[PDB]
Amino acid sequence: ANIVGGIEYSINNASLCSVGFSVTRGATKGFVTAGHCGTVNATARIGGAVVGTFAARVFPGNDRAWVSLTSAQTLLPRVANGSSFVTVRGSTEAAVGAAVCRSGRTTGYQCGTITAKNVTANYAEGAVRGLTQGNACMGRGDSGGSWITSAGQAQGVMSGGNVQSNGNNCGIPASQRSSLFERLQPILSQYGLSLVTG
Ligand SMILES: *[B]([O])([O])[C]([N]C(=O)[C]1[C][C][C]N1C(=O)[C]([C])[N]C(=O)OC([C])([C])[C])[C]([C])[C]
Repeated sequence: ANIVGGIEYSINNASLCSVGFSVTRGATKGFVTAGHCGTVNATARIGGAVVGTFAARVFPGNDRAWVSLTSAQTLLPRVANGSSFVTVRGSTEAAVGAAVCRSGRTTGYQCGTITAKNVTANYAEGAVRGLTQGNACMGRGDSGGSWITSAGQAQGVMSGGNVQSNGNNCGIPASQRSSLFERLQPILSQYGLSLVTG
């Protein structure tokens, strides 16, 4: 499969999440995603085929994971934006007030701005701390997907937020959305990964 930020993948033939970013760990290919999407060794499938397994994750506390892929996967430095693509150029962290977009299998590519950093989400499973908050909308299924600036600086992966009864926060004003992402920097250093760029 071609690995691109934002696309759908399933875990153990049950849950759906979105790919965050293609990365490598020495000769191993992989992608970063949300830790709540799977447990270590869960099987990831893309378009019905097995592409790899969860190699490590932390959730709750943090919300991060990486999936190691088979050699036959093609890693690409890109995030989906409809039929088009945003090129991944690096991981400079943007500041509060910067504009950012996110991509995932449920609401597609949505943009907004970063409104706060170091937020704690109190999930049923336990608190997740240190998340960055943006106001781009999102929905169930977007978890694990990419958060990137138009300039190509990868920011983090979708963790969670205030979904409404219709499964997303797109029907409420940006001023009322809380869409939280796990910062990418700590995930790359915690697992020794390098981002694929173009
Ligand atoms: B994702 O799996 O596609 C999904 N994320 C998701 O449901 C996460 C994982 C644990 C719970 N959670 C939430 O967003 C919870 C539902 N939201 C929540 O607690 O909002 C607060 C504002 C109260 C933190 C998808 C990204 C929505």
